[PDB]
Amino acid sequence: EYPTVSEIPVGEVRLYQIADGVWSHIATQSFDGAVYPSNGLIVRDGDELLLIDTAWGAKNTAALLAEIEKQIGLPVTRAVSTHFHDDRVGGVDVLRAAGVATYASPSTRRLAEVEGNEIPTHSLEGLSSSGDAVRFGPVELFYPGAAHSTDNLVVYVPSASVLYGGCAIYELSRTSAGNVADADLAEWPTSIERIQQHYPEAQFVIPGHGLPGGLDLLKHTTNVVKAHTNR
Ligand SMILES: O=C(Cc1ccsc1)N[C@@H](c1ccccc1O)P(=O)(O)O
Ligand SMILES: [Zn+2]
Ligand SMILES: [Zn+2]
Ligand SMILES: [Zn+2]
Repeated sequence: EYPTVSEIPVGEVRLYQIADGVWSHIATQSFDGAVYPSNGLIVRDGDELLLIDTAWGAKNTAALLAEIEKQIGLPVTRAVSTHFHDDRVGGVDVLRAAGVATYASPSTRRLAEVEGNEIPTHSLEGLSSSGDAVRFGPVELFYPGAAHSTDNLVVYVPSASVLYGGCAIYELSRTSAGNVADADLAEWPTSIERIQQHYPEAQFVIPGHGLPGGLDLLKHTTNVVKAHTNR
């Protein structure tokens, strides 16, 4: 049901309806001779859409916008990037050129600039301290603390009980740590516990890569991170 790498030729984007007015977007990138899927989120707000994360690159993000227009037909008016790496901000320039207002926390914007990555236009206030939450249209944005990266945000859709964890939450099939070059391994389990504490009612949990599940993805991610810590 949920699409995988083999259903998505590189350059294409699939959409998957999770609930009324909530979709994930799924795209792929080739890297070091392997192919990786990547998820973002789309949330309806009246007659407009809020986009969470690019589709990992200019080409994929252009295709994302075309697929949204084909299948949903509502304008993407705002986008939020959940951390500074290329799989979340690569494509921001395409969004900006298409008239989408792009957003990230000020920490994300600064780290993106340092990395030479694309930089969302607007700065999201009120997310600088672990445990901070703000409403942004139809979602709540939450800063759980440092995890996969120091700036990583998660997104909750209260109407649908959908929790999008981005790259701070691993799919179940991933049992080894990913790229953790910018991670806070020491704080990551604590940050995951803040997510559990704030969204214990979540029914659908979307990882940054791979298959959705339930809140079981949180403790799974903690297990993987702790195993890596003790490597
Ligand atoms: O977006 C990036 C820029 C990046 C950083 C170091 S190499 C490439 N990497 C993502 C990624 C996904 C699939 C496999 C490897 C990856 O590192 P990420 O670690 O954010 O989830
Ligand atoms: Zn990352
Ligand atoms: Zn603006
Ligand atoms: Zn990622």
